[PDB]
Amino acid sequence: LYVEDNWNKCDMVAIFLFIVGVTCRMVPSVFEAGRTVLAIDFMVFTLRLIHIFAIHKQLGPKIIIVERMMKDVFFFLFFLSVWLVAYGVTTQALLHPHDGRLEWIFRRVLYRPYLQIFGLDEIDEARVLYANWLVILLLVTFLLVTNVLLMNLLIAMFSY
Amino acid sequence: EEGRLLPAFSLHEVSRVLKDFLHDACRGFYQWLPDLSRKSEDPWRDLFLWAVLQNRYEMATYFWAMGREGVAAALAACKIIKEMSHLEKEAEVARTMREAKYEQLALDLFSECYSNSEDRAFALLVRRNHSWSRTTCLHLATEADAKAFFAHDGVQAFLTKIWWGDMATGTPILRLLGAFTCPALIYTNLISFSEAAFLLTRWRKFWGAPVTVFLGNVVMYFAFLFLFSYVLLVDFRPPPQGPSGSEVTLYFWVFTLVLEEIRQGFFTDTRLVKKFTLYVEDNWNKCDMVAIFLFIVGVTCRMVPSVFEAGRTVLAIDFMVFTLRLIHIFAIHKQLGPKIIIVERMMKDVFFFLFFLSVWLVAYGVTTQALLHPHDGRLEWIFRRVLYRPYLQIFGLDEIDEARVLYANWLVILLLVTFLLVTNVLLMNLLIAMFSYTFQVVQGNADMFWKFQRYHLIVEYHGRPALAPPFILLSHLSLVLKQVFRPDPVDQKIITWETVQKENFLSTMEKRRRDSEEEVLRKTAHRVDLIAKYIG
Amino acid sequence: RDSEEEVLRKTAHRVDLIAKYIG
Repeated sequence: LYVEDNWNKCDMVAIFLFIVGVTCRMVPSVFEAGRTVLAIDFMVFTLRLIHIFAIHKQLGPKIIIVERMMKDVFFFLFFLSVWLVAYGVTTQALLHPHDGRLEWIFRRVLYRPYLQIFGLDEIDEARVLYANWLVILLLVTFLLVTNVLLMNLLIAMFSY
Repeated sequence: EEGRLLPAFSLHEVSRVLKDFLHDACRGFYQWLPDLSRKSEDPWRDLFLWAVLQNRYEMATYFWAMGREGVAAALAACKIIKEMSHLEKEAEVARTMREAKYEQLALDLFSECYSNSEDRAFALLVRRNHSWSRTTCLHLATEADAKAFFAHDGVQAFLTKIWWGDMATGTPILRLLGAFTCPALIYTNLISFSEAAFLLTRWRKFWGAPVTVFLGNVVMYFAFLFLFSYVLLVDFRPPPQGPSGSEVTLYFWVFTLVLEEIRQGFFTDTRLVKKFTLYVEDNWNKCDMVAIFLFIVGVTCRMVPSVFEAGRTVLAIDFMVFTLRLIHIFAIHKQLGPKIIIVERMMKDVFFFLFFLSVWLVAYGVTTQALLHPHDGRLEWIFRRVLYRPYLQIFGLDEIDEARVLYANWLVILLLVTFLLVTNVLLMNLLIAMFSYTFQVVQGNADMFWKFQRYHLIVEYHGRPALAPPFILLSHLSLVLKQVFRPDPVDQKIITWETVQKENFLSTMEKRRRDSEEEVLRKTAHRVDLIAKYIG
Repeated sequence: RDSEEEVLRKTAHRVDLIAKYIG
């Protein structure tokens, strides 16, 4: 019966996070990680706060519809990730064939598509030709196919 | 008149032109003429042809009615009809011919027989047709491209039963993944298995099912994409030997892949040109051909040290091609399919959209530049700026800032605003309008084309040889070595069952027509007319 | 002529005349 409801399950995860965070007091050496866990648990309680919202007449429908469409977000992970990794990795190879430290390359190649989602400092040094124009075209087609389309289909399904 | 080198034409030309319409479907017809005195082997089919050719619809309908083995006819006929559309003289005569809709008859018959004893329905669907010169119904549907027929649920039922082959069962997506992860788990009863050598047979039935080989090969190819990418990233090394070791390691398997592709494309064949057109038909095989061409031309990088850079760029292009190829696996899923089909359908408007944005950008920026400056010492820098600005504008002034610090600026503002609205707001609102139009009205076509590609991939991977790509080389060797070394009552019962079902169907349709309300009105009108007459 | 409303009206006139002739 208790396992049935999802909200009680979220409460169980929250209290588990609280318990494992309480170890921060137990361990002085790893206090930082314990604090991070406690922040995670705080975020869990924040998510738990939402359960009260749908109770209202006007708020209810919106909440239910958002939760129903909330399944497509884990799906949308696929195409954007594929296009981003394809694009950036290929451009990097053209830009350079060998990096002295993997780390900095990791930071740049991670930030760019991550940055791209939110909308070149490392890139600027490299720029100052054949590779750039194809990157432009792939950027444009990507822009259209994910942002324009997979959102138009999503609002279509949301109205449905 | 072309073959020779009371109307003159004889059955020779009839059989010739029929073989022309359908190559292997109706080739054995009328086997240079026979003695006319002899009666035909099966008249009803001949007369059905005679009618459908002359486009006498109701006649052909009845001619089918009293004809056995109906469903294959109700397909071949529609094939011939749709074929005889581009060779139509009168557009008016072409429209009614295009209004044949013979496929609906086959659909109704197959639905009827599927309703009862599907174990017989599937057997029929794969039963060879003596009447139609020993051909398979599915091949007929292909030659006819009767997509709607495939959209029948019983079709999908048969496909799904095949899709897991002998193993069948519910086959949970997760449970199957886990069972495949642990080879020991196979022997246990995690999922249902239909009815040491016994364990060998069970493992064979496990890895023989279509989904299994499909998942295995797609996973291996995807991981090979990943490893090839890594090789391109840092392992694309100078002409020392170890470097080339990475290249040969990543390239020999690619050669094995192209060998497997040729095997799938050429020996899936009457003539070599036939199989060539078969391979050229599918777009995905065309993308594979472009990919392997890119791989070959990139392999020249190893050949030329001086131009290694360009070769590396080409290899990156080929990597991107393989990335695009990876998408083909996505639409297979139920939920993913429709979205993929709709996106591909709308993917045509993107090359169109090239027009307006480009025109507005070149107009705006070039004009502003002229106002900004009348002469540039170097074209290059001007090229970089004037290219980056509208390119930059699409993605959302450093050179511009120096120029700024008045009459030209405000008109640039207004043109920027109207451009913003007309492309970004409008040509996207119209695009989402057309996208909803697709995903609703052409949603039927989307589901149809999706199930179509589903059937295609299913039957294709059925023919996937029983081996991994490495051993597939040994499989081809075994096949070449084998090459160098080298009932009726049941069928009658099934045909009779089909005939009974057809008779029941037609009787039911006529009975439904009898109780039609308009017929009731007309009959009551005739009755009241007669009654008023008898009254006076 | 074959319009369904016209059919209804004609049948109504006919049944009126028939009921009249009956009585």
